[PDB]
Amino acid sequence: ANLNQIQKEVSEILSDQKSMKADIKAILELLGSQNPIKESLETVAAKIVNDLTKLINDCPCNKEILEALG
Amino acid sequence: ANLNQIQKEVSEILSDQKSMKADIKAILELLGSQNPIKESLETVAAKIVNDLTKLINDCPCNKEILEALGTQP
Amino acid sequence: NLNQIQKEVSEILSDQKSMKADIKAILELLGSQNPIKESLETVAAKIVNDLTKLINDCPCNKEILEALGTQ
Amino acid sequence: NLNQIQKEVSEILSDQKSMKADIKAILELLGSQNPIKESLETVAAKIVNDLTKLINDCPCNKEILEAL
Ligand SMILES: [Cl-]
Repeated sequence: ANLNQIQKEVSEILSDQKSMKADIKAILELLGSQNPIKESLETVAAKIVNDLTKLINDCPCNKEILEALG
Repeated sequence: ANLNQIQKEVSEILSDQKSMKADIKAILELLGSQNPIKESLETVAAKIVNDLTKLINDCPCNKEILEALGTQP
Repeated sequence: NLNQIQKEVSEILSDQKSMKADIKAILELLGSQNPIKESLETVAAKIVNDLTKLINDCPCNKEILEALGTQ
Repeated sequence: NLNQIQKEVSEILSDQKSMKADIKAILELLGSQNPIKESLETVAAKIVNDLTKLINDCPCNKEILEAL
């Protein structure tokens, strides 16, 4: 009765992993499918500053003052 | 040395692995909950640029200058 | 034959041990940081507030008022 | 029964060695990276500093002073 209990639990351990392996794979396929943070942050920061480096050179506030200056 | 000890050992492995399976599941259900960084950035970066666009297009500094020019803003 | 089974089984255990410690480390790392949406909001707010303060503080106006004839 | 068990045990041990190495690597990866809140502070300060460069420069004064 001893050996069978060991046989049962051993079979269960070995089975148990295969769904554990499926999960570890999913975590590695998930980590290696996203972009790095520093590359992502540069690209969006560079977009914020570009969009604003343009509107500030746009000089929206020049009009009304040039209206009064004629 | 003996089958009795092996049995405790085997049971202990089994138990701990069960715990580990659940703990691994959690890691996955928590890297999975974390939604795209590349999508979260774009939405916030739009909100930053929108706000500061509203401010600039308000021309806060014209009031002082139009005052000197004798014209209402 | 129970010697070899005992040696393997101890080595399975000893490894689960180190495995355990790593999952713990992974769960601590992930579990201990602000949601991505939360951390991006405080930074964004930081930026706007840092830039509003400068803009509202009207830096370029004195050069104009000087040229206009004021001071 | 016994040789059966000795084989599943070898199989558990070997299959686990690969799991433990992948787990170590998951950790390796979440280490290679510096905290998200830590990298956002740095990229934020350059965003403001360089628009600070732009605004303090007064790109909109040239057109006003030309009328004065
Ligand atoms: Cl992450």
